This record gives sequence, structure tokens and C-alpha cells, in this order.
Amino acid sequence: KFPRVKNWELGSITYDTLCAQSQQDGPCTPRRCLGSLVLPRKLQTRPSPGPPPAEQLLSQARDFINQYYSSIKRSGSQAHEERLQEVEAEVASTGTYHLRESELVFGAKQAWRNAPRCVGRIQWGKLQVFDARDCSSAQEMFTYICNHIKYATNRGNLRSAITVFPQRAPGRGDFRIWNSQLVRYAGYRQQDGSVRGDPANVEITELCIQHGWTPGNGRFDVLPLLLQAPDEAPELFVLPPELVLEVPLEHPTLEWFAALGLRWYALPAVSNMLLEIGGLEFSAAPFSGWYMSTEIGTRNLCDPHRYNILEDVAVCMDLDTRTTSSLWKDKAAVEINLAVLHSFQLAKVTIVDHHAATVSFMKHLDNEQKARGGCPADWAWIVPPISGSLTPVFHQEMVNYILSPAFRYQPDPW
Amino acid sequence: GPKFPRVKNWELGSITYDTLCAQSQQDGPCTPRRCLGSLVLPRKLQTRPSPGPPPAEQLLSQARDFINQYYSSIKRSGSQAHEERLQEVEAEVASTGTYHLRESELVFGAKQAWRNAPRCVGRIQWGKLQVFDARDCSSAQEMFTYICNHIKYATNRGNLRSAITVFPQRAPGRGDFRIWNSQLVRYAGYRQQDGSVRGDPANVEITELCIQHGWTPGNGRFDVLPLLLQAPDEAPELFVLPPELVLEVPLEHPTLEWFAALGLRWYALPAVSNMLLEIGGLEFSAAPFSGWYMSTEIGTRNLCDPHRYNILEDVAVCMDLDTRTTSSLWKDKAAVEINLAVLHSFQLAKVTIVDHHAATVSFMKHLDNEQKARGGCPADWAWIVPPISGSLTPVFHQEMVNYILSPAFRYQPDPW
Ligand code: HEM
Ligand code: HEM
Ligand SMILES: O=[N+]([O-])c1cccc2c(Br)n[nH]c12
Ligand SMILES: O=[N+]([O-])c1cccc2c(Br)n[nH]c12
Ligand SMILES: O=[N+]([O-])c1cccc2c(Br)n[nH]c12
Ligand SMILES: O=[N+]([O-])c1cccc2c(Br)n[nH]c12
Ligand SMILES: [Zn+2]
Repeated sequence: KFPRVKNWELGSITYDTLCAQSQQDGPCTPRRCLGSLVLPRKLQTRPSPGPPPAEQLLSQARDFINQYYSSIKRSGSQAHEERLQEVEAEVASTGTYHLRESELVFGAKQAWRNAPRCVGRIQWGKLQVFDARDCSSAQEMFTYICNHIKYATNRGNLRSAITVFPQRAPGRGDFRIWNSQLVRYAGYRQQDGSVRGDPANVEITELCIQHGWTPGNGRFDVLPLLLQAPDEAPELFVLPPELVLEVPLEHPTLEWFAALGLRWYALPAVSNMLLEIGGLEFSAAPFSGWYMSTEIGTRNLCDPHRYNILEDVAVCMDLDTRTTSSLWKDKAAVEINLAVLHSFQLAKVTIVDHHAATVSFMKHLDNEQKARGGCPADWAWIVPPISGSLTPVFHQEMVNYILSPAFRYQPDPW
Repeated sequence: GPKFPRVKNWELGSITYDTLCAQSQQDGPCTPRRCLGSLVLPRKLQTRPSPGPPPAEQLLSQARDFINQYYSSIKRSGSQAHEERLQEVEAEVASTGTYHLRESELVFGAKQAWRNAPRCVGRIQWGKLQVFDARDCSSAQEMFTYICNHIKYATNRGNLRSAITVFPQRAPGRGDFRIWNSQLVRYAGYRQQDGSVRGDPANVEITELCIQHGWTPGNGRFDVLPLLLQAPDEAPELFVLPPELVLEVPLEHPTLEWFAALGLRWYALPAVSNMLLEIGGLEFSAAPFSGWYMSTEIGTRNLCDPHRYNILEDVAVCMDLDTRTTSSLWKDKAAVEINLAVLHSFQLAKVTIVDHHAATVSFMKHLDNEQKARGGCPADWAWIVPPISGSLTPVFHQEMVNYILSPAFRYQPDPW
């Protein structure tokens, strides 16, 4: 049952014993591996057409409360026993329960630590957790979100944070942020199918306009937020521009790069995932860290279905875009990534390159092997999208599995 | 909807369902509880040499399935000829414990093993494999001749041709034919007294075995190894490939004049020789196969892996890059130029080579061909996406289903 895990660069072997604590199934079976699939249809987080089975809920809740008491080393303490009894009395009478703020803080940090696709987990213990479960309206949601962005941005010296809105409840609508990130650029279907802006955001852009936003016409128009309180239409909120830190892109030696008029925002803030702690589900719990430079330079600017800028930059570079074998894509991608690093560095905004980040992730794997006997990791997401085998994680076998607390995908609210 | 894995392409937003995986009758290393997809050698395909034949029923089940695939492929399933072949195979197993393939069956089988290889990006070529039948081989000397003829056919003065040479199958009460080398052409790895390795560090063990068996070692960075060839129940015998049969390409760069001075080179012919070819339960323990290179394999993996030639820093220093900080992207810049020199050099030498952009575009066509032909394609995303510029290629954006279909190429334990 326990996997032998090899590092092919160093020749070292470890055994993952943490995976036996996984209680939830992924999509692979012995007859076929589906590890490269991006989204589930089983791992998701089905609405509440009535509360979960109480035996299922209290099973997850007791395991979480046990995780917490172990975490502060007061396992078996009277507090531990008294807490377990409170949670059980609550689920027996009401079909649900509530977490103490200290439990919430531990849970959100553990969800990050457990996220198999995140290469930045060496930071997992340094997470600012904002409790927003005292929130009864979309306008209040907006205030908490602005305060999050202000904290996390910190004038360019970014700090990881999460804001947790009230949990799901059976027979009642969810709190939701419709946006997939707190800061994203509009995507406008221009006449002829083609898109101005970020093609990934055409649908959310359209929803914003249909909910009364007056659209811009630029390539980098920051989107308004669509926030929804239970069983209400989402409400539109424009972020105050002074809250949204952006970095114009320039290259340290190619004069013309700046003329491309590229920019990116500083704060990566994922806002449409579900945070699951002890069987409780937080449908609105936006979290933010800082960027790995390849995410901007390679995926967001160079993906064919995104800004797709490779050929423009290659032409500016005078490269031979006529045959694959000139490696024009590869050369242009490196300079684009270099421009991102130089530019963030120049602006004094937190950024980490993919070599530094994967070196730290290897340190994190070693830390975790000692602390818990393993670390769930999804190779396809941990290895960067350029220069894969040039980083140490490529040569490291990994084991993927789901531990709780967890961040999960959930259906779009529309 | 369909009770099969749903597969998405995120660049194009298209969906397919893989029904082919329902034919898999050999399990992988994953469970609903945890994915082991990134492990390089799962103990599954792998084969711990069974002292004697297969269980008659196990072997018969695999043989029947294979013969059924064969008659389906020529469109005669359920036919008189098909029934008779199943009877003959059953009778031969009952009387001898094993059976033998017709020539056309071996050819079908060998092509199907390549088509079925989930880690191979070059599978659009699968129908154009040249199958050399060497099942009459009876000595190590004869194995060497067969291998020299393969190498000459396959290399073809630089216009490479895919080929496989199949030596006699494993048999009850008899040792195996084995090629000890992992490729027909490999460079030596020599352990230094100070602990470094000169040459290819991946090949220290095979290099020391060649020496232990009588080879007189060189001490260069790119010394072609001799072959250690083993006929049933004999010690391996050593053969030196005549140099004129081993085509090599000295590496230069199109604009960086100093690159040629580094004295780097690579061989033209990638020819895997230590895998097991399995067809209908029969095991061809010696069945070397060869194609042509994808340039990243040479330029990125063989020259720049930290546990291989590890040349990145040296080239980066020559390019005057800042190797003392990660954010200069010195590794990335050097890697791009090493891969460009590999493509340029092979192109200049008129030696077949394919860049990773062209290879992955053709693999996307292969996937579309196979969706129609078989309802899916087993594919191992971590091996199909190239080791540089991964998301710059179409395959990155394609979700993949990985599973084991037979006929198959499998790992097998080293002969020593
Ligand atoms: C501190 C710096 C951080 C860096 C540099 C970083 C980097 C990454 C990268 C490169 C990805 C793979 C790409 C993706 O899935 O979108 C990722 C994914 C992820 N990260 Fe991190 N991360 C950081 C902070 C955070 C924080 C603070 C959390 C949570 C509290 C977090 C949770 C996750 C999750 C859940 C994913 C999976 C996203 C998905 O499935 O779409 N990360 N991270
Ligand atoms: C025509 C050109 C070909 C190209 C460009 C090519 C390219 C590749 C690449 C890049 C790999 C991944 C690296 C690896 O797994 O070692 C690979 C793997 C493989 N190829 Fe191909 N291939 C070609 C022909 C062949 C042929 C002729 C066969 C067999 C008849 C073959 C069978 C396989 C197998 C079995 C693997 C997996 C090796 C392993 O797991 O160690 N390929 N190929
Ligand atoms: O840097 N990233 O590439 C990246 C990707 C996805 C999520 C996050 C967060 Br939250 N911080 N950085 C992230
Ligand atoms: O070494 N690894 O751990 C590992 C995992 C997945 C793919 C590859 C390839 Br291709 N070489 N090494 C790999
Ligand atoms: O090009 N390649 O990278 C490559 C890798 C592994 C096996 C083969 C064969 Br056989 N032809 N090319 C191959
Ligand atoms: O698109 N994909 O099929 C796919 C598979 C595996 C990982 C990734 C990432 Br990271 N982006 N897209 C991916
Ligand atoms: Zn898997």
C-alpha cells in the first residue's frame, strides 16, 4: 500500500505513509490513471439538498477536532474531550456545527498545506486568516474583500491571506464570489469571434455587463466583483483603483518591450474555490499569495487561449517564425519571463522565479517527510510550464492524494 | 453521460471520451486513494522472470485475446480461419506449454506494441515500422550480425527508418536471449578516482560490466560502448560495433561560433535494447527497436540533466550569463541554445531529427486519428509533454488517460 518514492537526480528513496490517512477518493483506478484531468465530477462539492448524513459529518468533524488538539499538543486533555462532546451535541440536534476561530485558523492553514497542486507550500504556516463569518450582505462582503486586498498587497510587499465568509447551510443559498480571482482583466468578444483582453474571462465579463457594469474597451480593464448573498441576485462592486496594484512590463535590455503595453496585477487571489474543514464547507473563502513568474509570463501571457503574445514578441525580436525548428517560441518565452521578473523587481513587488520556488518546494517536501511521513503533490502542476527538467522537482517522483482540510472546486453559481 | 473518462482539451475547449481503456486487462499503479502516475518504474508491466512457462490458462487467455485482435485487424473475426487458428494455438499449448506466432502475427504484434506505448510521443509513425524477424537466431555471434544489419538499415546514412529486430521468444527449460546494454549505442561512463564521472554517468554500471567481461576501456567523454550479447544459457559475449556503422553528429551552433569548440556530439540512432516485447503472452526478451530523436531528448535530458552530462553551467558561463542567481534565467537561456545547436547540427549533417514543437503537433494528430480508430489513446502526460517549454506545445493543454494495453513493451529485470 505504501509507495516507494524515488528522486532520480539524487538517487534517494522515501516512503509516503501519509497517504494512508486519505479518506477521499481521487479519479484514478488500477485500470486507468486520470491524473492529468484538471477538474473532477466526483471530487467537486455538491450543493446541499438537505444536510449531509450526520454520521458522515460527525466522522469528519471528530477527525478534524482530533487534528486540531494534536496540533496544540493537548490531545486527551479535558478541553479535547469537552470539544468533541460539544460538536457531537451540536450535530445531533441541528445537523451541523460551528468552528471556533482558532480551529478555523488551523483548518485554513492545513487546507493550504494539503493542496497537492501548490508549489508555494513552504509558506503554509504564514497565512493571515480573516474571519468574515459575521457577514450578512453582499455589501459587507465587499468591505471585507477590500480590506483583504489592502492587507495582502501591502504596497508591494505581499502577505498571504485568506478571508472566510459564512459556511454553507442546508436549505439555503450559498455566499459566493462569482469572479474566479479578485483581480482579473475583462475579456470582450470583439465583433468577429476574436477577443480583446483576457479570453478566459469572456463569460464573467458578459455577466458583469448584464448586471449593469459599463464596460471599458481595453486589453487590461480590471473587472468589477459580482458578490452574492444567499438566495439573492449577485451585486456589482467596482474595486477602488488605488487598491489594485499593477506592474507595467519592461525588459532589462530590449528597449521595445515596454512599447508592447503589457502589464499584470500584483495580487493572485483565487476566489471561486470551496474551503472544506471538518465536513463544513466555506463556499466563499478567497485566498491570495504572490506570483510565481511563470504563471504570468508563460501561462497568462503566452497560452494560446489567453493573451497569446508569443508571435508578437518573436517578431519584435526578429526571429524566424516560419519554422518550428528555429525555437522562436522558446526564445520569446524566456525573454517574456525575464521581463516579468525584471519588472516586478523594479516596481518592488513580491515575485518568485520558478527555479527559486521549486528549490524551496524540495525543502518543503523534506520538512513534510519528517513531520508527517509524506506530502501530497501533483507532479503535473508542481513542475513549471517552461524549463521543466531544468528544475529539481521534475526528477522527483510524487504521490497525489486528497487530505482534509482541503480546497476544492465547486460549480459556478450561474 | 457516457460511462467512460471524459477528456478535455483546454486550448480548444473540445471534449472526447476514452472507451479504449475499457479493453485494458492489466492494472496500473494508481488507486482511487492515491495516484502513482509520476513514478517512473511501476512494478506492473515489469516482469520477474518466471522460471518456467506461464500457467496454461493464463497464457491461453492472453493468446486467445491476441489472436482475436489479429483477426479483427484483418477483418476476419468469427471466420473459419480464425476458429482454426484458435484451435491450433490451443493444441500447441496443450502439447508443448507454449506456442508460436505466424510471421504476419508478429508484425501486427510489434506494431501494436508501439501503438500501445503510452510514453511515446512519436506514435504517429507506428504503422511504418520495419519488423525484422530474427527468430531463427541461435548464437551471440548471430545476434551481433542481426544487430549490425538493423543499425545499417535503420541509420540509412542519416535518413533514418524505424525498425525492430525480434530474437527468439523466452522458452520452457531454456535461458533467455538478452541484450545487456540499454541502447545499442551508448557512451561510456568512467568513474574517476576523485569520484567524478567522465562520460555518461547513467552508464557507469554497464561500462564496468563491459570491462569485467574483457573490454579495454578508453577514457574520453563520448566513447561508444561495446555490446554484451547473451544467447540462452551462455555467458554474455562482447562485440565492438565497427565505427563506420555508428553515425554521430558533432554539435555546433548557428550563430554562436564557440559552441563547436566544446567538442560535444551525439549519436544519430536511438535504439532501445533492454525492454521486453510481449505479444499474446509470449515474451521476446531481446527485441531491440529504433526510431529517430526528438531534439529535447538529446539537448535537454541527455546533455543537461544534473545526473547526466550536466552541461548547463558550462554553456551558461560561455554565454557570459549570471549563474550566481536564479532570476537571471541562465538555465533557461542556455538550455534553449543547446537545443537549437542539436537541431541545427543534425539538420546540417542531414540526419533525421524532430523538434519538440513538430513532434507534439503530430502527436495531437495521432490522438485524433486514434480517437476515431480505437476510441482513445493511452498516453502518459508527464512523458508526452517535453522537458522544456511544456506549455508552449499543444499536448500540455490536452488531458490524457493512461492505461496498459497488450501487445506491449515492458521493463524487465537486468540480466546480471
Ligand atoms: C505564497 C505564494 C504562493 C505561490 C508562489 C503559489 C504558487 C502556486 C502555483 C504556481 C500554483 C499551480 C497553478 C494553479 O493551480 O493555479 C498554485 C496552485 C494552488 N495554490 Fe498556491 N501559491 C502561493 C500561495 C497560495 C496560498 C496562500 C494558498 C492558499 C491558502 C494557495 C493555494 C493553492 C491552491 C488550492 C492551488 C490549486 C488551484 C487550482 O486547483 O486551480 N496558494 N499555487
Ligand atoms: C519515430 C520516432 C520516435 C520518436 C521521435 C520517439 C520519441 C519518444 C520519446 C520522446 C519518448 C519518451 C522518453 C522515454 O520514455 O524514454 C519515447 C518513449 C518510448 N518510445 Fe518512442 N519514439 C520514436 C519511435 C519509437 C519506436 C520505433 C518504438 C518502438 C517500436 C518506440 C517505443 C517507445 C517506448 C516503448 C517508449 C517508452 C520507453 C520507456 O518507458 O523507457 N518509439 N519515444
Ligand atoms: O503564483 N501562482 O502561480 C499562483 C497560482 C495559483 C494560486 C496562487 C496564489 Br493564491 N498565489 N500564487 C498563486
Ligand atoms: O523522474 N521523475 O520523477 C519523473 C517523473 C515523471 C516524468 C519523468 C521523466 Br520523462 N523523467 N523523470 C521523470
Ligand atoms: O526520440 N526519443 O526521444 C526517443 C526516446 C526513447 C526511445 C526512442 C526511440 Br526507439 N526513438 N526515439 C526515441
Ligand atoms: O490542460 N491540461 O490538460 C493540463 C493537464 C495537467 C496540468 C495542466 C496545467 Br498546470 N494546465 N493545464 C494542464
Ligand atoms: Zn493516477
